[PDB]
Amino acid sequence: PIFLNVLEAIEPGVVCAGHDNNQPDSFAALLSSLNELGERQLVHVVKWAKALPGFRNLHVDDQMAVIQYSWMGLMVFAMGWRSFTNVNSRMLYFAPDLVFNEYRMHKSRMYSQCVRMRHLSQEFGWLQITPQEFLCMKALLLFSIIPVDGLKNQKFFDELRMNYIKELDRIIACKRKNPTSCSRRFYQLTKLLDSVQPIARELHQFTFDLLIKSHMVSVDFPEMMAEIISVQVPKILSGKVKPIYFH
Ligand SMILES: C[C@](O)(COc1c(F)c(F)c(F)c(F)c1F)C(=O)Nc1ccc([N+](=O)[O-])c(C(F)(F)F)c1
Repeated sequence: PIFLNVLEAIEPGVVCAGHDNNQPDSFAALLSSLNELGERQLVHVVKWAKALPGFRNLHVDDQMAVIQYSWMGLMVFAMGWRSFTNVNSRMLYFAPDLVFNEYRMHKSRMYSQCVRMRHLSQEFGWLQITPQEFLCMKALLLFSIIPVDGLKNQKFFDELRMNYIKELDRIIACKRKNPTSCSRRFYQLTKLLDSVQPIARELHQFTFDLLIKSHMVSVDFPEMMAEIISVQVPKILSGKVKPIYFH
């Protein structure tokens, strides 16, 4: 189980937001903590991605672009799984010190997106998603959103993606003889994977609008994040960069 050994080994540890939970909730404070957390997380996502089997096959410029475009979806997926395993989807577990209840969901002005993410979180339970299916699916999300014009080396990307889809096949094929059971499983998962994109899209839009009026809402945006939102996210919202759906 070489492939799974590796994913397990590189899976990031706990990342805290540094939020002050002794202070009443406020839009500004919550979003400032979400931005800070996002920035702390990106550092880990980058290190994780670069340690993924075959990732260095990609062109240097494609590596970062791919990481920045898929960043949101990866987090959404992981956060959903964390919510599932930690609080049984009761609340959104962004971090041990940044857990959202309905009040915070409403206060953050990200209610609709939070509700979709909670539903995703419940999906891991309804579908009895295994810890290993989760790891492979999350890896697959890194190769699920590219520019319409293609990357420097599209072919190496396509190869990479194809090989990851196959590993997911393998984790499903294991302990499964009847093809009809595997085909049904593959359907549910690819179907689950597709659902992540629309959620990331909504967060992107929310994040973009917020950055534009940040100076009006007293919301602090970290250096790196701001750059990605202003340079990368617009490409996604304008359609130049799009996700790869299964269905
Ligand atoms: C509002 C923002 O701070 C924006 O930061 C991000 C951003 F600007 C991006 F372009 C991203 F791709 C991204 F993943 C961000 F978090 C945010 O969505 N933060 C955030 C922090 C943690 C998590 N998390 O732990 O999964 C999430 C998420 F993914 F929505 F749930 C968002």
